[PDB]
Amino acid sequence: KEGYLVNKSTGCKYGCLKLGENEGCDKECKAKNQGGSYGYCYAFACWCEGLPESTPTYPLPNKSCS
Repeated sequence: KEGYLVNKSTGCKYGCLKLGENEGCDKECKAKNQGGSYGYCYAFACWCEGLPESTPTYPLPNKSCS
């Protein structure tokens, strides 16, 4: 699936200045704990692709950052 990376501890999204092709969001997205396949900065936050069901995406059911 696609979505914003969420910090399992804060329930907050991962911020990112440089928009579009973002090497920083793509790394964090591919992380083994993430399992994603492709990430870029969108709306000033890290967006992801190819995430397995098991991995959570913003928001968090019991953890708010809003």
